[PDB]
Amino acid sequence: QATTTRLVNRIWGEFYSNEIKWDGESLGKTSAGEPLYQQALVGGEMVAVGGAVTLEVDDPDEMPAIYFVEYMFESTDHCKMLHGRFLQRGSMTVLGNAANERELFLTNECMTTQLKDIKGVASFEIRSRPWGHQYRKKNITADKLDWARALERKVKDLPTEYYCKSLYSPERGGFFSLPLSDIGRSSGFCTSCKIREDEEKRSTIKLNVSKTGFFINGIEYSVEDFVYVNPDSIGLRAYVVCQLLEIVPGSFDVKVRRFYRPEDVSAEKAYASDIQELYFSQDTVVLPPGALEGKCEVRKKSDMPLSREYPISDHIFFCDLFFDTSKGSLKQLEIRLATLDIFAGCGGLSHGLKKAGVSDAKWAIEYEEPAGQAFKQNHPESTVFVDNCNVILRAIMEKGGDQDDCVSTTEANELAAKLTEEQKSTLPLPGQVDFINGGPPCQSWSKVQCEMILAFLSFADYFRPRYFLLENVRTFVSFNKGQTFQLTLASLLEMGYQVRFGILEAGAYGVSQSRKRAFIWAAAPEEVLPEWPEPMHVFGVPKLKISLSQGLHYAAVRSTALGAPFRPITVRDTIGDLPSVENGDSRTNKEYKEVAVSWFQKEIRGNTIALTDHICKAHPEQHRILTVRECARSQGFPDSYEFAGNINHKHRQIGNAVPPPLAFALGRKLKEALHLKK
Ligand SMILES: Nc1ncnc2c1ncn2[C@@H]1O[C@H](CSCC[C@H](N)C(=O)O)[C@@H](O)[C@H]1O
Ligand SMILES: [Zn+2]
Repeated sequence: QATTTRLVNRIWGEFYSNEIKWDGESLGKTSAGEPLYQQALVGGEMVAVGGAVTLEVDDPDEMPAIYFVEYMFESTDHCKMLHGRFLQRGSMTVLGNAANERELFLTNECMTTQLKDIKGVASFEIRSRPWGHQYRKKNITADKLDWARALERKVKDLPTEYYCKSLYSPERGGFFSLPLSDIGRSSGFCTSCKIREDEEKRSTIKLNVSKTGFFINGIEYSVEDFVYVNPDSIGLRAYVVCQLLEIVPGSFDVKVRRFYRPEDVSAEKAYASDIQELYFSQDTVVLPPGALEGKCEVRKKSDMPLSREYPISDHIFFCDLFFDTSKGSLKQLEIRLATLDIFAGCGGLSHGLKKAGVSDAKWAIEYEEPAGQAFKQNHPESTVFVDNCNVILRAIMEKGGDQDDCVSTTEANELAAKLTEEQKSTLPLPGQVDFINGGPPCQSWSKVQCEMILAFLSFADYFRPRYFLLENVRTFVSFNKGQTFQLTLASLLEMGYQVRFGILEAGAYGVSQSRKRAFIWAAAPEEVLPEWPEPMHVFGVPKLKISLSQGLHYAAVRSTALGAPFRPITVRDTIGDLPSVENGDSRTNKEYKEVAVSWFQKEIRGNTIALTDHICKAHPEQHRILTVRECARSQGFPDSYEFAGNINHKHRQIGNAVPPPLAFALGRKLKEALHLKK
């Protein structure tokens, strides 16, 4: 019941069916003076820079490993050394059983060994297909050829042939573009080895002889600077902000001053105060240099960026007053991309992306009328298509003259035949979309090929956008024993993408409700993959762990339970300002009763004066359930947002949306990635 292209259907169905010498002269010498060579002959086989060799290791049942050579040289001992980077097999990576048999992945670990211990030379090549939708058809033809010859080698029992496409980084959990310009140089300077030695050099305390500054965790810590200190170190809260006063005689300790946050005095004091408020103190304490977690900046109330964004992304505080703990009271002293939001919903994600300045929703797809109406009301310029995705994809396939490249049922064709001329003419075309985002719903192969999934994959395959965003609930990496996640990664890699995945928590970005969302980024090989945003608010949630292969694990972002630069947001900061109502109220347009007091209410009330959607069905103090506007505030929806349909449709839109601050942070990261362009 799902219209999918040939490639995705084929992949999913295939998965679900079940004497030593040198050559030439030396080219130069290494740093130590050892002459390096280029070509060698051993046992009738030829070894050259850029090839792949096999080594001998224990467990003879496992077939020998593959090493991509980097450089070979001759030492004064008169031996023959060769240095090679490991080529990880696809079956041992996160993909698992769904990985390609002939696929290898580059790694960052390299080792040197004697040449006499190699088993032999294996064929190896690197493929760099041009990127674009127009070449797409041609590509599959080549793939068909790749299906034949190798199969012939299976019949003739010839040795297999491998290839490499992308570099695997389990520490970042991503497949990235091969650094071609920094590989295969044959100069004795391995980039991975230099990176590893630089990393090993760091993470060690540097005892600077100058009594002005030092180095910690690869950062420079100077005198008269503001630092963060873990409250547990000081004999859930935020980072204790201090000022580095002096260093006294793993050999020096730091004596620092102190600042007191408004939440320390009383809850009510912070309930009516800013988020960058601090109090001076005369308390000085001595700590080891390993208790510092970052750098802050405390400024005056005379020069500010005047960009009061939400959520806050820069570490900056201010303090113009004094304090005294003894008394107990404080005293005075060109890049926007056209996008298509499949499964648009109420439009929260699209609103956040557009607010971030990287997206403008020129198209959308919706299943239910009220959600499409809400999207149209909030996004007037978005051409919302209120219909099922199968018929819409079939229509664009027919318009593009590729009706033979889609597995569509009769119902999809007959429903697509009823579209008018205007609807057909307003459809997009390949080459006009540079961004595709949306989260498909989630819920022997014949019963799984009708799932709402693979529709997004077919859309991405047909359009081939520059960037690709996918999102689901936190259990997307555990559905069907994780098979669907592996298959999605395999399909995205087969298309020729750089992909990455990560679990994010919405409770550490300015939202009072905890929510875990799994995101997958994909990009073209010529573009830079965006980085994950950094949390700034504390929340009682452990590290976000994704189960990889070989027992390894990867975390998208650092934990925030230990501390964060900003205090958490509670319930009173969200719904403590709206006027009270009675049970079963059914009035839409009201007026505000009280002025904004808390920081969150001040930020979210904006300039509007007309309260809307304060409707509840038939709360710690009132004997009634939360209203629609209360839920919208709890999810970070600004009051200016508009809805549609009845109350049940509004609640369903609320419960299936994405917090706008999270989308804003992701869009800011994407904007940074776009600006950081080669
Ligand atoms: N076949 C289909 N085509 C389009 N939308 C569909 C669909 N099946 C379900 N939907 C809708 O897709 C939504 C799933 S949740 C998606 C929310 C959206 N990403 C947002 O940011 O708000 C629901 O509104 C659901 O009704
Ligand atoms: Zn090296």
